[PDB]
Amino acid sequence: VPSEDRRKYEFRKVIEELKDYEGSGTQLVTIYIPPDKQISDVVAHVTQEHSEASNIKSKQTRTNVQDALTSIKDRLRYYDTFPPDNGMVVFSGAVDSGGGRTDMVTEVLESPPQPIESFRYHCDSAFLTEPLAEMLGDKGLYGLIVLDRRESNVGWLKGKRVQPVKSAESLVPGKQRKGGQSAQRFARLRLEAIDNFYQEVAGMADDLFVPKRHEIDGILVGGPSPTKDEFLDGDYLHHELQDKVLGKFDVSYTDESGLSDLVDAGQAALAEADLMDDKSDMEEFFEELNGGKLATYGFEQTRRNLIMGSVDRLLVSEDLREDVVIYECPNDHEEYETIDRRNTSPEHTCSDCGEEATEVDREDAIDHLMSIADQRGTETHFISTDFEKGEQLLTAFGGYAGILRYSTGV
Ligand SMILES: [Zn+2]
Repeated sequence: VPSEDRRKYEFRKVIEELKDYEGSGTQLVTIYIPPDKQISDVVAHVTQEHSEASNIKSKQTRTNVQDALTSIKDRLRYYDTFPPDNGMVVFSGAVDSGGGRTDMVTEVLESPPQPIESFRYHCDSAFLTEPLAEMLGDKGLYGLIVLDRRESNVGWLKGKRVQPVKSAESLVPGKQRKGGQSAQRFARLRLEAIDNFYQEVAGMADDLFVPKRHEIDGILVGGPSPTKDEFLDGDYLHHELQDKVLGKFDVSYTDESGLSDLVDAGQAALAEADLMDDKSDMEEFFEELNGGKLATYGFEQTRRNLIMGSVDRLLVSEDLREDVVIYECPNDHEEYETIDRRNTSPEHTCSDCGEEATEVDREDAIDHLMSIADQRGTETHFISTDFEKGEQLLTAFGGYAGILRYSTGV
């Protein structure tokens, strides 16, 4: 299971490929399989559909549908009892190529950034990738703390889903009678329990957040009134977690559903936290550009530095949509051209000789560069286009850049 940013990029790419496909009728099959849905169960479901497909009126459709389902069965023989992490999505169907000819497409997308929730069987004129294109929305692990005077909830924001894990109660004497010329406050007793309260909440945050150590990207704290302020301002929460707190937010509901409200109210603070590694990468890149050394950009120059193993970090735009087309000249120079994915490979005149170059391969430009980076153990970061320098990586520098450790040549 590769990096999450890398998984997001792979999925968007394949999704675009799958949507380019179309059958002559209703014969493209899509199956979403949650990680807890057993394989023999879905294998059993397709057998049912394969048998039911005998009822299909037109022969051509019947043959195509049954071939697609048969191909699914065959593919699932290479999987164990359960689909991999986060589930699995299967696509299968006889697609329309040219001249009335068909081609069997069978593909499986394993382990989305966000786990598959529900099992779904779909048969259509197009592959069902829309529900998959929505679980590519968020990234990051964030701790959540909501507390009141009565209760407290601690949990996770894993991407876009909220997960309550720990909970607590007041531990102070109860509410009851107001006024009556009486005030049986337990002055010192209450403040001890309140200190003990907030300390156990820190404990909860310690039992939970220290596991995913640096893995968490921030912590949200919610609560109404000075209750949250009192909790945050007074050093109860332990400084080690006070560090990664993104901010305090006004949330007046403190049950398990308050965690979702916290995520809602802190949406702006979250989107900025998401950009932490990106903004630090690009700030470092621009300082090296202005510094005149240790920086590279553009597909050609980035590729060259990658080969030399001189690249500290490969920086590629996550919104990149280019293919690299690989060429061979009769005199043995491997040229390269980048174009948009949906564009036919361009005619290439080969500088160094002027002869017409011959296309011998084509692949995703990032996949191409990233394989080299992996050989040299170079970290590859996918830069969001949301912020200014991240957008400029794409629009000003072509979407390809690299921070060097040793600058040389050129
Ligand atoms: Zn040439």
